[PDB]
Amino acid sequence: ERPTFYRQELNKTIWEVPERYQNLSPVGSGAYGSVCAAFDTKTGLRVAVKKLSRPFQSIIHAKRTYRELRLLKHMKHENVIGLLDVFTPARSLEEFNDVYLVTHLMGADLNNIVKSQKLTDDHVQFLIYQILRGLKYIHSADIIHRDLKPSNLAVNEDSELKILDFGLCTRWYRAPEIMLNWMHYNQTVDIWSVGCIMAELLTGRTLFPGTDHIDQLKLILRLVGTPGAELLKKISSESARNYIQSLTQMPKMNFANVFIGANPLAVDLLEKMLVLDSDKRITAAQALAHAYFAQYHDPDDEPVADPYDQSLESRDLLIDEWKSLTYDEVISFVPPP
Ligand SMILES: C[S@](=O)c1ccc(-c2nc(-c3ccc(F)cc3)c(-c3ccncc3)[nH]2)cc1
Ligand SMILES: CCCCCCCCO[C@@H]1O[C@H](CO)[C@@H](O)[C@H](O)[C@H]1O
Ligand SMILES: CCCCCCCCO[C@@H]1O[C@H](CO)[C@@H](O)[C@H](O)[C@H]1O
Repeated sequence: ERPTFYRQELNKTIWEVPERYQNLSPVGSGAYGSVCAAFDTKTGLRVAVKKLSRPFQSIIHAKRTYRELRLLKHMKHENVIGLLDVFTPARSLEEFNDVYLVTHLMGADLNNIVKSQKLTDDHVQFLIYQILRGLKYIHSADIIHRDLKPSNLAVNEDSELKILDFGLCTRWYRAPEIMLNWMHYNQTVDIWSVGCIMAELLTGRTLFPGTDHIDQLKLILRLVGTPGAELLKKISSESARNYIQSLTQMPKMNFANVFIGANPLAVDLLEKMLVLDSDKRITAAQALAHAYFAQYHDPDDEPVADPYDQSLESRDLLIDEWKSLTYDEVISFVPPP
């Protein structure tokens, strides 16, 4: 049984949606497509509905539409954006051209909730605990976020937090190896970001507000020191090793004299997150077991994902192949409990 759809002009196109979604009100448009807030009469929930723009305009658009859908369908965790619904007005493949995605309405990001204020230690424990819990899940699926920052973090007024992959509402939270276009990366690029987020929550200041790419690097090296010999050993590029070999060696500052007054557990966790050598950074699961999170840690409700086959989305296919693939993802969607 199909729901009854209704047609309505919004953000300069005809939106066509099930009647369960009421009171459509645009929150944003862009090249990606646009979004309305709505009330979902069926669940009683305030929801965001995204209408993809030009989803099947080209191979690249089609490919991306398929990845976005597939990723959304696989993310099922309290601290990660998930899918409430996916729908198309289309009744067959032959007429399939629009894709709408539904999730909880999110009216505020982490910036919007903290507003450059120091938070209490307890409040930072809660926020960070959740980021890390979502990241354990995400990383267990063999995914690296790669651009974790306060704008990619949805936080309601109960400080309940979800990781996003789009700015809801800088380069300051990026791992130094991402800033340096390092060919390889591990999941601890995201742990670096968490450390930057956590420092700023504690202190009320951006940790490394560089004015540009190199000023950013200088600020980082100042806190965490220049590469040691173990780290230099693992540099492939002759130009990167010759650059480093020519730096005046600086020592890693004492984080106790940077985070004056902070809980000593908080300083300890930060020392473990903000190691230059990414092989040396704490992992999410490890950070979740750290004493800093004693009050929130439950080793039995820190769930993992089935690894996520990213090969199916990096194929080189034809428009109408990606579109039928995407159409099957729509048809197969099972609403969550
Ligand atoms: C690339 S651009 O900066 C961009 C901006 C916003 C969004 C954007 N996408 C969504 C959104 C909506 C429904 C979904 F199912 C998935 C994502 C939202 C959203 C979700 C919940 N409440 C408010 C807004 N914002 C996507 C891309
Ligand atoms: C759905 C929210 C879960 C977070 C998973 C985010 C996965 C993001 O994955 C990232 O996407 C970028 C392009 O936007 C790529 O350039 C990066 O290489 C990639 O790591
Ligand atoms: C001058 C500033 C240099 C920044 C040093 C970045 C060190 C990051 O750490 C490196 O991460 C790589 C993945 O990117 C791994 O392959 C390396 O083994 C690891 O040491």
